[PDB]
Amino acid sequence: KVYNDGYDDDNYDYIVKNGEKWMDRYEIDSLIGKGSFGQVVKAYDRVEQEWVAIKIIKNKKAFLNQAQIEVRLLELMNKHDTEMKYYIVHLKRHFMFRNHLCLVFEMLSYNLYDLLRNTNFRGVSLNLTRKFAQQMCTALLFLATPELSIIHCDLKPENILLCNPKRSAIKIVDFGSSCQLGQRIYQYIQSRFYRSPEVLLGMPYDLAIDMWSLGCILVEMHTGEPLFSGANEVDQMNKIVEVLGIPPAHILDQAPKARKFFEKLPDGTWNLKKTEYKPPGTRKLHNILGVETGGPGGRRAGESGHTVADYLKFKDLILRMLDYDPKTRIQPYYALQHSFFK
Ligand SMILES: CC(=O)/N=c1/[nH]c2ccc(C#N)cc2s1
Repeated sequence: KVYNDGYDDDNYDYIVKNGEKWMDRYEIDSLIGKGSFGQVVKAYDRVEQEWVAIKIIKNKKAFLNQAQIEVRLLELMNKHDTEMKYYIVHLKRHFMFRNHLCLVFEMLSYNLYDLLRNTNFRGVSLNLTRKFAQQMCTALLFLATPELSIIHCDLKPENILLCNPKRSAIKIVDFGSSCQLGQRIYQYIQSRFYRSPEVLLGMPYDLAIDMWSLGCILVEMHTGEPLFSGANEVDQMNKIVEVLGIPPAHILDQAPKARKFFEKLPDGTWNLKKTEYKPPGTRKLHNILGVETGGPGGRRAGESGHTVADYLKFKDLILRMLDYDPKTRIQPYYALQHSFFK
């Protein structure tokens, strides 16, 4: 009948209520998020005199244990002095309240998915995309700090938020699915649209999977539509092949899941299995971006900073972010050194 003395519901969530006062400090405003982990509420901190985002975890061992990993990752990031850490959302403090673990975060603004939505999925300029690009590449340089070596593992537009409605400052949220580099435990990771080929193929993976996702995201922000919108993994991989062609043979010769998407012919070469799709490597990024044709759908023709040279610098960077070889894929340091950010 009742759960946690009438404070919880069926799904172990805390029943949030407008204007509730927690610990004579936090004044609860309204619900602003929901997921497996639980809920995210907007609250006014009366001590610090500032709005905060309180992530209320479910009263369940499984979720609690996951939140404790996240706290440990966020606190470990807060230990470092570097100025790159401010592209990661800031854990202010955490506490237990009515058997729920509550993480207090700074109050950020709209996520980049709502930004796509606000454009009716037509995208944002190459100028704004440069600014997001440069900030994200710095955030990934930060996670790549040797002592951190953190893979965020679920990079997507909705997991990137603006600090302010009126600014192009962004921060990465949701480190729930994140872990530090190590021996492979998990194989079903990343949101499918932004899932890297090594994961799809089930090969060993490292921090390079976040860069693949970054490149998918940067093309989405500018064109307005996902670059690879697979309905399932077979569809996801075919859609990648459309743009980048067949993965090299030495890669497919290693992959546990090669034969889920491909077939090794008697000559030794690898080809797609049938299920539709353009032949391998004929949906050129050159044309998806509209390099020489005034951008995506010709909507950027005549707009400052959207010249043919500018598009060729954007294109080149993205192709280095979508390298099939994670060994050869562009690292965050060399990315910040790219002609596109001049
Ligand atoms: C939804 C909104 O307007 N602002 C938000 N800001 C934040 C900040 C951190 C988290 C987490 N975890 C969630 C949100 S939602």
